[PDB]
Amino acid sequence: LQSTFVFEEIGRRLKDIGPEVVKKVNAVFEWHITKGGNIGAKWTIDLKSGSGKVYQGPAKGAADTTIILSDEDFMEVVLGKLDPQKAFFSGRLKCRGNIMLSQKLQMILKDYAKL
Repeated sequence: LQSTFVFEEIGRRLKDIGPEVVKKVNAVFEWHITKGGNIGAKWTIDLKSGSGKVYQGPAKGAADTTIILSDEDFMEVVLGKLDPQKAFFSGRLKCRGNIMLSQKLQMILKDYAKL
């Protein structure tokens, strides 16, 4: 899965900027990455305590938001070739739980990308 490279890099960036992202976001994000409709991976991005964590599988607890899309679409969002808002409104990006926590996440990771 191309998206794996991406979650690992997030995990690595948290080892530095973890605490400031936790304070801004305070929430747990679960991901379901598909290949051909079959889920190929589940990742959790915890941003609730400490530096945050990135691990594989579902949330140890309740996820505040569960995001579902294909590996390939995940990559287009990361690479800026696809607006995640447009993807959501076209139905290629599914989003369960606290929907406005995901734009809260988006904005804040966008910020630390410009470093």
